Amino acid sequence: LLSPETIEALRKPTFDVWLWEPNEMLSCLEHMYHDLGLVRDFSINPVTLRRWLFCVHDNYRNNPFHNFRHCFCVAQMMYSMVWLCSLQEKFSQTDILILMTAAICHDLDHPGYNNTYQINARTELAVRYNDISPLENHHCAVAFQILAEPECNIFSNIPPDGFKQIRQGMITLILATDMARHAEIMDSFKEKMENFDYSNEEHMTLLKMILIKCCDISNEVRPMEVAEPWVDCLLEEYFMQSDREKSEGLPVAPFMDRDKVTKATAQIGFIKFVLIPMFETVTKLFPMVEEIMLQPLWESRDRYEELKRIDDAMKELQK
Amino acid sequence: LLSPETIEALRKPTFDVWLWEPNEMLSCLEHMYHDLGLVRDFSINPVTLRRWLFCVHDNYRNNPFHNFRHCFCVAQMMYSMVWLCSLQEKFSQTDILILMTAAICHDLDHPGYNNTYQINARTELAVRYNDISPLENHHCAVAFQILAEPECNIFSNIPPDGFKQIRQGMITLILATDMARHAEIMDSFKEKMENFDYSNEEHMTLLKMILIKCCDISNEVRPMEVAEPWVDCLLEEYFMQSDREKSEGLPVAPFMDRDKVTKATAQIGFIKFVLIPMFETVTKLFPMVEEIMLQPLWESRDRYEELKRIDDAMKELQK
Ligand SMILES: C[C@H](Cc1nc(=O)c2cnn(-c3ccccc3Cl)c2[nH]1)C(F)(F)F
Ligand SMILES: C[C@H](Cc1nc(=O)c2cnn(-c3ccccc3Cl)c2[nH]1)C(F)(F)F
Ligand SMILES: [Mg+2]
Ligand SMILES: [Mg+2]
Ligand SMILES: [Zn+2]
Ligand SMILES: [Zn+2]
Repeated sequence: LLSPETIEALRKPTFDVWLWEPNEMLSCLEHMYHDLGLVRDFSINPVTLRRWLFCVHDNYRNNPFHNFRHCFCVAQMMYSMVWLCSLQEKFSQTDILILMTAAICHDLDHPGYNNTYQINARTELAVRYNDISPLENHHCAVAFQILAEPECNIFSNIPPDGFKQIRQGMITLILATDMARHAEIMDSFKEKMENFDYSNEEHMTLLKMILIKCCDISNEVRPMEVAEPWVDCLLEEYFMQSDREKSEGLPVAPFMDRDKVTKATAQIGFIKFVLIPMFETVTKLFPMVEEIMLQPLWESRDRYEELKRIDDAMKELQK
Repeated sequence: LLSPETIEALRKPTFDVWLWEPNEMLSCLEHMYHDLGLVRDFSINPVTLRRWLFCVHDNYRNNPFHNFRHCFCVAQMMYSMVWLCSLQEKFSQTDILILMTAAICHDLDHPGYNNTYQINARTELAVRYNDISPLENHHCAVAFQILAEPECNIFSNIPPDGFKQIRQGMITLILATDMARHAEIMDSFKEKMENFDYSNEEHMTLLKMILIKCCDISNEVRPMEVAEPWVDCLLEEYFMQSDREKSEGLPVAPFMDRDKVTKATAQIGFIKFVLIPMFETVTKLFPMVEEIMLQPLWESRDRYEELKRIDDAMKELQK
């Protein structure tokens, strides 16, 4: 069960995603669907809802970073944004359903090695998706194979036309998570910002791509205590890759290279050239987002810069 | 064993594809690869190249239209164009290898039901490819599945950098055969066309995309009875899809409805609004195309228009 305290904190981006076990996370995800009025407006069989969440969980891999806790993390942040930015006043329920469901399924069956590995290693994935966002494509397919089994199909009671609309929206959002397209997408969105139109369908599609992108890389928005472990879990996975990459001939990226990257320098670059700019333009649309999320981001940047001095200082010694 | 008479008619769009058998065509294909000096300039092992073309032939299905012969026509037409338009003076042997390989592989393992059926019926392909060019994506995938085996890999003797550029090219061409992108591709082309530039890598990519598109739907460019049978084979496959759709209760395209489609009306629109316009544009770059390909297309159009009059009169005589 969840205490009214937990259920209360579940709305803030300060929620401690580490305090829980799969079962307790499944319950929170479940709470979110009810509380958002999704179970209600889509006639989601409450039993199916919980069975779906179990099948989703079952399909996430036990990786150091790209795992079910990450999934929950992204979904929970998305949930926070819905209340923080009062999204239910700008988005239809079908839009919210898409944001939430896409967030929960965006990394289904992730293997721990990104697209670059897949393509360079000429993997069965990279071959099947002709080197086009192979991971993202795969997550999305698994997401719909799951929804294909009537028992997990939380969309049973939605008419075919509504299903089509929801499916197309989820695919757009999940593929939009591939960071390779980060600049392209930010340009498109900033271009629409010059005069945003909440009634312009294309304007909203980009805003939704931006929102799920925000949640998927929002770790640094959370409290320093909650955020740090994630950076280490990602680098574990990244090293796991660059290890296998160098011992296979396949090239390696600087940010995944032991001899080149450091938690601090990395996060200073990520926070300044990715996270703060992105959340900056989003603030022009949502002012409350500046205090609640752009603040910890600045703080986080500042802190990793102070940690950079000490890191460099220790480096001098081991030389 | 091709005679010298054959090796000569094989460079023209008047070649009768309906004569030869799988065995013989496989020879013509093999010939084309040597004749174009792809073996030479790339170091293709003449034995591997012969196995590969067999690996390929096996992977095509026994469909009335989308079968190994269609494959043959597309590559044979592509071959005719390399000679007619002297493409070896404009394109590198790399691009020529891409164009020919792409043409041969473009419909690998086609099931006989188009993307609309896949999408509407929510097939594995549709689910797997997220409704995005599911058939074409699958073809290009089965293509590289074959080049994956060490025994069919006709690219084995190519540096890493080389294989990359080839693969990307092939993915681009095969994915460009999806008619759903016709208007989009024709536009990008007609644009670059306002000031073509055989130097501009993007100008050339669009030309290669337009070249394979021409070859994929170029049946009407051939002689009246080499062409006519093809229209029949396509409808046999189409009616095969609509019968199954009606049965399964899925929507039916008009041009696949026995009570609506007539060869006459069909080929009139297709020739006037799809074929002729595309070749006219290509003729701006290669004037010699007008006499060898536009000519038969204009005759095809007129013939079909005359054929529709007959059909109107004939039917009026019955009501
Ligand atoms: C090199 C990474 C930088 C980085 N910082 C994050 O906070 C963060 C959040 N998500 N991702 C991420 C994860 C997977 C793929 C792409 C990204 Cl972007 C991140 N990557 C790190 F130093 F290890 F942190
Ligand atoms: C309804 C079709 C129209 C048509 N005419 C062709 O000559 C032609 C050549 N290729 N394709 C074709 C085949 C498969 C998919 C798309 C196209 Cl475009 C054709 N489609 C037919 F009148 F029945 F023929
Ligand atoms: Mg991902
Ligand atoms: Mg095709
Ligand atoms: Zn993710
Ligand atoms: Zn074809």
